[PDB]
Amino acid sequence: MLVLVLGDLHIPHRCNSLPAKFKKLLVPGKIQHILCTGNLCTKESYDYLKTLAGDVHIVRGDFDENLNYPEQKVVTVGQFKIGLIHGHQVIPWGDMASLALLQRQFDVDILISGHTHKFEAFEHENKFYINPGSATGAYNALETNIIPSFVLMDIQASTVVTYVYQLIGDDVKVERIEYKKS
Ligand SMILES: [Zn+2]
Ligand SMILES: [Zn+2]
Ligand SMILES: [Zn+2]
Ligand SMILES: [Zn+2]
Repeated sequence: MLVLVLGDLHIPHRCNSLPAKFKKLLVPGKIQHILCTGNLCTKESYDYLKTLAGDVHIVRGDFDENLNYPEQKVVTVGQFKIGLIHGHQVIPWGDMASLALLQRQFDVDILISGHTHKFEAFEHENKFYINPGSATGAYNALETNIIPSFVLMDIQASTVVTYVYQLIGDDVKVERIEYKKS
C-alpha cells in the first residue's frame, strides 16, 4: 500500500502550480494515502490532492488559514505509526506540558515534518525520519536554490521503501531507501 508524502507547496504564492514534470507521476488511483505537511495555501491544491487519493491527511502549518487541519496527526498505515507535523512549531523547551504531548509525536516509527523545504530522509534507532521538502521547490526566508521534491512510500509488512523524487534541472532523479523495522 502506497503513500504520497509531500507538502510545502505554497500555491499560489511561492510558485504558480506544481512542476509539470511532477504532476506527470501523480496519477489518480495509484496512491492509497496522502500525508501532507501543510502549506498548500489554497483550496485549489487540497482538491488536486483529493483527486490522487481519497485518504488525505493534512496538518496545519505556519499561517495555514484552515482550522479543521490538526496541528499534529499520528496516522497508522499498515503496522507503521507515522507522525506528521508541519514542522515550524518549534516547541519552547521549558514548557514541560507542551513537551509531554510530544512524546506522542516521538513515539512513532516514521516521523514526517516539513517547513524547512530542504528535503531529508533517514533511519535512526529503528525509526524513520522524513522531510519531503517542497513539492513545488518553493523558496523560504533563507535561500532560493531549492530542489522540488516529494516522497512516495511503499509500505508492506514491516518494510518501507521510500522514493524521493526531486527535480534537478531537466531530469527527475529518484533516490530509493529501504527502511526496515525490526
Ligand atoms: Zn513552506
Ligand atoms: Zn504560502
Ligand atoms: Zn489514513
Ligand atoms: Zn512552513
